[PDB]
Amino acid sequence: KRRVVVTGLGMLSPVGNTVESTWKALLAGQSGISLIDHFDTSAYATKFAGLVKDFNCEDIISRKEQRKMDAFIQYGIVAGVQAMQDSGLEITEENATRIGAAIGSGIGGLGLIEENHTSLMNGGPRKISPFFVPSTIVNMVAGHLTIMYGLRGPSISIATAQTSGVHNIGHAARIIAYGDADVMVAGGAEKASTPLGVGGFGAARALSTRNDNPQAASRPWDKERDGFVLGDGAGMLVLEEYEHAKKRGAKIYAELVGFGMSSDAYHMTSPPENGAGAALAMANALRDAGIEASQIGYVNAHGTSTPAGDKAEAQAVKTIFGEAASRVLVSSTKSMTGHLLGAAGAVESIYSILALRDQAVPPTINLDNPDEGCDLDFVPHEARQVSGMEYTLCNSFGFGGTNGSLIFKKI
Amino acid sequence: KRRVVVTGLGMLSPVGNTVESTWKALLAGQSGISLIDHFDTSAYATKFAGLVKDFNCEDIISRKEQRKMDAFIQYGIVAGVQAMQDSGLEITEENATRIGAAIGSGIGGLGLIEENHTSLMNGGPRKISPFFVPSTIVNMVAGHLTIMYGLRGPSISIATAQTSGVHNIGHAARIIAYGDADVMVAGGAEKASTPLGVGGFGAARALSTRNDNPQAASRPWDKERDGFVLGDGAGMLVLEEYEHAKKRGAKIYAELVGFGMSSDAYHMTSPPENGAGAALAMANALRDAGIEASQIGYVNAHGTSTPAGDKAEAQAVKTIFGEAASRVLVSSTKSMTGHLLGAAGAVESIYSILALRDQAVPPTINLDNPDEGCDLDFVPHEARQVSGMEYTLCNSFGFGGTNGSLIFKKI
Ligand SMILES: C[C@]12C[C@@]34CCC(=O)[C@@](C)(CCC(=O)Nc5c(O)ccc(C(=O)O)c5O)[C@@H]3[C@H](C[C@@H]1C4)O2
Ligand SMILES: C[C@]12C[C@@]34CCC(=O)[C@@](C)(CCC(=O)Nc5c(O)ccc(C(=O)O)c5O)[C@@H]3[C@H](C[C@@H]1C4)O2
Repeated sequence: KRRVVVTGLGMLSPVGNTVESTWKALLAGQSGISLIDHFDTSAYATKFAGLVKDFNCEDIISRKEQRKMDAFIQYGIVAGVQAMQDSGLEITEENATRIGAAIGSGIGGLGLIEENHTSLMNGGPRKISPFFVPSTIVNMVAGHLTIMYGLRGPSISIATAQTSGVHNIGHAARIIAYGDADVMVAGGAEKASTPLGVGGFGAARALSTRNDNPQAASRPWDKERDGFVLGDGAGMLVLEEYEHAKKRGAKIYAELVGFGMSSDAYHMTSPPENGAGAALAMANALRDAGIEASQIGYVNAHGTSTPAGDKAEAQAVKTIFGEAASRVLVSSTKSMTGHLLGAAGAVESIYSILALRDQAVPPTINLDNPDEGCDLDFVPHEARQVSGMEYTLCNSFGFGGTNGSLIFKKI
Repeated sequence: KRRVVVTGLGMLSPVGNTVESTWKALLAGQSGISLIDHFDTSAYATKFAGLVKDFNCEDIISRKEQRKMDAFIQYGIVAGVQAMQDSGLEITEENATRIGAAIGSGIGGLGLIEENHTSLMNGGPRKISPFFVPSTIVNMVAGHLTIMYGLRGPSISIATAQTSGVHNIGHAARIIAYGDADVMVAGGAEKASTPLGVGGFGAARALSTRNDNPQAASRPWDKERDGFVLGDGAGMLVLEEYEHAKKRGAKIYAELVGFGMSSDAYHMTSPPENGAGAALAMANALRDAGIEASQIGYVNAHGTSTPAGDKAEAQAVKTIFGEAASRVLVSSTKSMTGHLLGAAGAVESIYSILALRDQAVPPTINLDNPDEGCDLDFVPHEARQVSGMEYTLCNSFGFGGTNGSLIFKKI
């Protein structure tokens, strides 16, 4: 029986370029949402997003190497390096074979897709870059990282849209527990704040359109919600088999105890009002962790700020928690962070970890008027102190009715 | 201890729109490569590909629904339906929760990406389709299928480039054996024969350029190789837990016994001359299946027809088989099929299955002059009869040094 633990964290987000800076901001209820400036937004109904401020990889990636990779890859590599370094793990010829990675993304390299496509339109296939494929495809973050570190263990990339972060972490853990690896860098990366990303989700009427106050747009469970907010970033965890960790005197953030998946079997871009899909994923994580819903101190909701999605998760929470529905704290950091799609579940797994270490839960900001008929503690406006919280649960849901949940335990 | 078996197959390929028609063609050494006609290839260095002839889904997908999906999705759904039907499985409210899917793709919806991007360039974000996201992203095949069949079990989508087919099947099996599901539709779909796909891999100098004889271009291990051949299609298997299968009187094609993954940690678009990555994946599949390299009757190689890739796999084969290197048959169906990237490992898992049922191995066509210094039986030109073959092994490798292998056992 092999237990899995988190021994390293890395992160790039709209509120901080490091793990600690990001957590500090979240507990302080800060928003990382700002107006888009890197492309003309005149014709765009949505003109803001949660961007990564002052990104720098000069010391991690050569501009020679930078040319062969989309922003999403650069972000993921940086965050993955941060995590590898934070873990203290030393790759040796003994090790190599037993260390891998499970890193995905929702949409991948849109920015370079647009660039290459624009080039082809203007001057033919002759203008497409030799790096088109390798610089845009989803598995490129695991690709570069394995190379940078000489990792020869299993490497996979789960592209399950907005549910990727959770899936990659879940399966990385599965890969470890199963015996295929001893250590795994896992998580996701995304950079979809481009004409296509913004134009695309905007075309589906999925984005908040509150340009007059970009910072108040992400408002999960609030009566005035008008769609999700797009956020860029990457989040990475180094997962390791318990004994392998101890034996090397690794610092252990927390333990990965449960992982559950489910399918909505309902609609391509929406969940059922009843949240039956979300309920199953959560129900599966508990059964996997062998605990009861009553033991969860906090839930880092998927809470995207869409009219239909927020209601469904709330429904699902009432269903799984029932009695304790009022005693469990639920909050959506997307209220500050925005929605980082393929990286959401990753960064949000980190917040679920830190909430355990620091016995502090971050707030769902902008919750001025919650929906009516809801008995839930959405941790509105301000961070909240907690006492004997041993477990946290993290949800991620995605287009295609794909759901996943991770349960983390203190120590 | 939960064993996994194949109880259903579905497939669309360049040589047939069904499982059986495709196998018949392969054993008859037929090529499905032809000249591209759906887009002007004048400026293109590569002007041919392995296309799906006369695709029809009218009876499976409404043109109303067809509008919201890229060719890659349509292909995958059709092949997935074929597999579901072939299995005889009846989804009930008891079942639903325990049936899922693991289906990926290498690049996804290029054709609709180009369409939406072209539209945006010509008339702004106003022209982007509300279905941009849902119609192009990789997890959309699992999405539609789970919905079409009321599947509520776990659903994931592994995007590991040219290695996806194998990964999805591997993990679907893992998901089943672990206890998270009883049945899984698994495999991959791809349709990258577009200006971007052809222009893209062509820009990296990865494609055969033999337009004077499209049918002779895919030539694995042949001295005159000049790069891989692009092929479209989808391949799907219904994996099921042994007892669950029997209990319902399921027809059982074969059993999934081993699955191994590895990372090259070498180059973004190329393997090491020594094929150490491929060796590890194969070495891991055997250890997983608990058998010895000598027990493998046939290897369905990754064999893409690139100068460097073919040499590396051969090296890896010599390494793992050693003594038996000469007694094992290795063949690359891509010599006829082309390279279907994310779907390669899927369709090729089917051929590895059928080679067991039918004790017949398909040929590596176009092998007029093999490389020098190679003791291997590449099953050149003609299919080959086999006697007591109990196991077959299937390899898939991809950009980012991501490798995987599946081992199948007779009965
Ligand atoms: C056809 C419609 C119904 C519509 C009703 C009003 C809504 O509320 C939204 C805006 C989104 C529903 C939803 O929450 N989808 C959803 C989801 O299933 C899973 C994940 C996420 C995520 O962002 O991770 C997500 O966004 C839907 C979307 C756009 C169109 C308007 O589909
Ligand atoms: C920088 C270069 C070196 C170069 C040397 C000559 C070659 O032989 C090729 C054409 C491809 C090497 C290769 O086999 N890559 C490779 C791989 O690692 C994994 C999977 C596949 C697949 O198709 O599933 C694949 O194609 C390479 C490519 C293009 C450029 C020319 O990279």
